[PDB]
Amino acid sequence: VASVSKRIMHNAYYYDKDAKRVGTDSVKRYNSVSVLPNTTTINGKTYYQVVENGKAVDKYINAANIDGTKRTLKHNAYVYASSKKRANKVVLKKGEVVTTYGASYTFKNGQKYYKIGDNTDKTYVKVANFR
Repeated sequence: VASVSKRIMHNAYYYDKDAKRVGTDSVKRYNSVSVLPNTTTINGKTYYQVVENGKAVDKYINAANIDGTKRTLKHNAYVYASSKKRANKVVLKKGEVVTTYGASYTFKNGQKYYKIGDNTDKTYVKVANFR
């Protein structure tokens, strides 16, 4: 079957066609998985169907961990590499659209951050700056 390599942008569990998790393992960022090119919808959410050993299997990865999610900033936001370290001097402005990858991360400061940027760089934005 036709397969395409997709980079995992956020630690992703495997799910079956019933939105229930498959196994205890998880594919870690930023590794690559082979999936079907066209996407599918489970419970309204977008998924990729995993291809293993040349055949499609009952394993699905949430597309938010591959394609991400286009979000709009409601505040001006800095780009962070950790809780206290700034990643650069980029200042994202209110109204700009940014793609975030996967569920938010809780840093050690207690606040929650979104991984941004289609790359492997430690670039995070506070969730409180979105919606």
